[PDB]
Amino acid sequence: VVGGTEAQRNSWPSQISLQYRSGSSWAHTCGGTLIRQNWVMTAAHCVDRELTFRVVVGEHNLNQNNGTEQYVGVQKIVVHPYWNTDDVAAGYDIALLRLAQSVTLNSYVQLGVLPRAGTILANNSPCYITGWGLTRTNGQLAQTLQQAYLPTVDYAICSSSSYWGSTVKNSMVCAGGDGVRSGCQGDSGGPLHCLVNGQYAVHGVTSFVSRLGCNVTRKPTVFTRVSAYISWINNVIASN
Ligand SMILES: *[C@](=O)([C]([N]C(=O)[C]N1C(=O)C([N]S(=O)(=O)[N][C])=[C][C]=C1C1=[C][C]=[C][C]=[C]1)[C]([C])[C])C(F)(F)F
Ligand code: NA
Repeated sequence: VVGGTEAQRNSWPSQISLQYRSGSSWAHTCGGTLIRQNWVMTAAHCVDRELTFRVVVGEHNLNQNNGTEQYVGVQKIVVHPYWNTDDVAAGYDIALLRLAQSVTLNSYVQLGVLPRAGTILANNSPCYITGWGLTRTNGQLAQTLQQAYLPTVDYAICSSSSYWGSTVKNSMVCAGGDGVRSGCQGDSGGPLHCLVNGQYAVHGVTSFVSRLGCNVTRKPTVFTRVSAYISWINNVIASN
């Protein structure tokens, strides 16, 4: 997250750290959202390789041991059937990971609330992006969970010529674009928390930014629109 601030230790309990094993060590690669005690929602482009993964819940400081962490292995990975490995622009950037063991809920680990199917937010809706991604374009990962205020840019403006054009589809949510705050490498798959009816609901799965820079003006961070995938999510979960 570029231009963010460290989140409070129990502010976003549904945020998870998706890590892959390199050699003997583990390394954070993407974010994700706990949606069931044994299911995590993330971006398809995070779990596209045949890597060995683990999910860390109740995590705050990537390096230090906070004492609230639960590490569980990934048992099953279900990427959306229409996801094309190359294509972040084509859409369908969503995946569900079945955990090897159910996690224990407490104040540091909670389930994320999903929007009702089809829900579209009005322009400039208040949302926050969270993650341990790069704090600067070509910089390094954040040690502690970062958060940034990233209000929505409705599709009409986002899909215009001076923003993203046809790259952004109706099944995506745009947020930010002020040139100061944005998602960045390592934030992928994480949540876009939006305040709706007094409740923070997970409206997006962090997908992409401009390869020219993370915090590029008129290039808001783009997320997979969760509300467009409610039926798919429930079908997957009901089936396995
Ligand atoms: C994730 O943290 C980051 N996501 C990506 O880098 C996804 N991404 C892109 O943002 C682009 N941008 S583009 O070239 O401007 N296309 C519109 C291209 C490719 C990818 C991509 C695809 C497949 C695998 C990895 C990256 C954050 C910036 C959200 C991360 F690093 F992917 F995990
Ligand atoms: Na930690």
